[PDB]
Amino acid sequence: AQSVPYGVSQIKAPALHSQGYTGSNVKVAVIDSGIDSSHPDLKVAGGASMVPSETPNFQDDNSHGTHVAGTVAALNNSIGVLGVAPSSALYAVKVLGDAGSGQYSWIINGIEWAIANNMDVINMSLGGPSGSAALKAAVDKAVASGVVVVAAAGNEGSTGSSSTVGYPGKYPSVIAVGAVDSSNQRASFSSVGPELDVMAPGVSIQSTLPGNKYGAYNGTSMASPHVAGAAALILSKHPNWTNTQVRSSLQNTTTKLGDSFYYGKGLINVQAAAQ
Repeated sequence: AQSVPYGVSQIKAPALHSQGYTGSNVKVAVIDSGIDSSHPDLKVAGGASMVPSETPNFQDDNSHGTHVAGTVAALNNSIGVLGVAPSSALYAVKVLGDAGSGQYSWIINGIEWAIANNMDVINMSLGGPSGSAALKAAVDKAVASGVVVVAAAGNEGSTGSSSTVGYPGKYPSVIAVGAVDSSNQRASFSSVGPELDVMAPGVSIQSTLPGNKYGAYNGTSMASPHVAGAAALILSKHPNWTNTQVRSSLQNTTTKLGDSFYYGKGLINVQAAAQ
């Protein structure tokens, strides 16, 4: 094998993978239904569950997250696919029960673990319809102490004027992405709103699942793991650049697609706004 998912390939990731930049030094928060330890092409630094039902959380039943985290950084060797930062330290958080949802108390909690546990990169695959001040305190504080968070959203599409963006979404802090294919065109089931801040792939991306193999997800939660990939990896050449900085880094330097409402600002480009 050796195959790589074009997933990134589109953002100029495979690139930096050469110089030596393999997202090393950074820990990434992949808060989701879980990630597999089992998997031959996975390496987990740790984790801790926050909701009492599936309470290792190194067994994932669902694949939302084992898969997400997949695009995050999947072992590089003769095993298949790869991401942005294949050799970052995966932190696996489960705030959901999997094959269902869970409560902001589970969303808010593991995402203060990964921030008050010195996690550099945070990947939040989920979107909520409304959010509180409680969700606004940890997103504001996880962003005020070094962390840079990215969250999903897209699965509600258009509404004319009213925007369809999840929480963490409509707030300033945080950078919510969306899904693109390769045509460099939007996606039907992809969220729009004054908030969209940048855009990545997210459609029929191969990766790894429970059991021992991969499979195909299409959605907007698989896009978020693109950012927070380059994210780890933009902290590669400057283990010492802030949140703020790298914020403008990806955002500062993308490719034009459409209006600041389904398009954001463009696509991910590693070796451009990440230098």
